[PDB]
Amino acid sequence: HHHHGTVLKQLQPPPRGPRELEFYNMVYAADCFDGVLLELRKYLPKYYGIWSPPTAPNDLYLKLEDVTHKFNKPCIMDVKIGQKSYDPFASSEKIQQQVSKYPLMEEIGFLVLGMRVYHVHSDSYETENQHYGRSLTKETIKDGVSRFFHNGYCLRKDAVAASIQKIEKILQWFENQKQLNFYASSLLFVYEGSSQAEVEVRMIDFAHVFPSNTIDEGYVYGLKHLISVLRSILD
Repeated sequence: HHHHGTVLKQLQPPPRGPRELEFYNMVYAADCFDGVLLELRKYLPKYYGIWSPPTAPNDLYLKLEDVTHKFNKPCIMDVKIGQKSYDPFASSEKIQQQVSKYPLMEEIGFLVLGMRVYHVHSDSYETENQHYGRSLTKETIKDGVSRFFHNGYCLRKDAVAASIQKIEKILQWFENQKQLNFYASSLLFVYEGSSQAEVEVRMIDFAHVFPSNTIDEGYVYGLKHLISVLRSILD
């Protein structure tokens, strides 16, 4: 999610930092017997608690499972999900800056934040940053996403596109019934860029999750368009 066998997720200034920590403590509480939340655990990084560096005791980090472990040369893609990349409490100025960062969000329903794709054609990593995904359009999005699945010179990993789509359909089913709204959240995609399919699809960024009434339509929208783009990549 950020730094550091775990990964250290740096918590953001209040109110964002306390919100993400509340969320994690909520789904991972020991007395949690809410089936929706317990089911949610499947799609998240494992959470091991908080951590401060001895020099900054007021500086808080989440201890998170590093899901790119188990993988030899992992390919990773970060995808923000939804039609808004802002929560309902954002001011007008925030909303304009978020909308102006990617105006097609409203229509495509997801945004590609970054990729790192292992090329066996070169034993090197190809990287895409913020501005690649902020440039894809209705017309280029289908190729844009398929860039992530070009594993070297040979296979364009259909088996990986297929695994991806099954796991995320399962997140589609959870969100098809729930009590929580996710703004500016993302999915993390990992697959194996060589060998030692097997893929990871995890939900990750949680500083803007809110109690809901009720079904999160912006998120089901974005999920649905992403399964669309991934289905047609499979054909």
